[PDB]
Amino acid sequence: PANLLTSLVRAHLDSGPSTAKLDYSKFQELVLPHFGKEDAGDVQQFYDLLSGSLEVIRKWAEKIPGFAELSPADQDLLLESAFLELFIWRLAYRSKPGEGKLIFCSGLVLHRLQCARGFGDWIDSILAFSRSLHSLLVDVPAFACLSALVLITDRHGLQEPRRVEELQNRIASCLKEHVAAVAGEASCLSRLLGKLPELRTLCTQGLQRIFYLKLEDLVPPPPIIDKIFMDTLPF
Repeated sequence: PANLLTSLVRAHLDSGPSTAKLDYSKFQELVLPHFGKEDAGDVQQFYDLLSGSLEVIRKWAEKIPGFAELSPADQDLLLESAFLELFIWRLAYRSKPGEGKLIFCSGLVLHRLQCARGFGDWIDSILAFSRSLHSLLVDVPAFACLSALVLITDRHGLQEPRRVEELQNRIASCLKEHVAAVAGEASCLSRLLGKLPELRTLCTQGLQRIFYLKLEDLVPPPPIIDKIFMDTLPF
């Protein structure tokens, strides 16, 4: 319901670090001028940061009611298709863009300039989207619904597209009820939903970055990221 909202909230909160579990031991407030542009260590870091979210997102998804009742092929295709978008959406919400501070799902905290060489300019686009999301003051329950809506969505190749749309609709209406219960019986809802296409567009820049890095080939992508990259190219 109801129970659906609670389940979604609980899945969200169990998929990320507690405040008390944040790790600042690598964090730098003042980042020294760096002599270089990307090297192998910056590329490896970028791929390690993406990889650190694969298992987390998969376990979160399996707690969404109904997700495990989709065909196994539909589940995998939804997860592959949404992976960058989910990695970015959850990062944007967890991070503190007013301090240039990125907070990863392990609890690792890095300043912008500490991972900018790996991410490239995409990191600035990500912090701009994070500042925009933060201004909206999205509460945890609405966020927990939106995340699920990022994943459970139409994609090309689904075996049971209507069943994906039915589940999406359940989640969308759970969100809409919640937003009325906090604002009762337009603007706010359409503003939450409007972040989803923005997110997808932002993630085109992630695919661009991975293409560039594979072209440069200092460090190849790990196999699961590479598969997600190749499977989500529509050509």
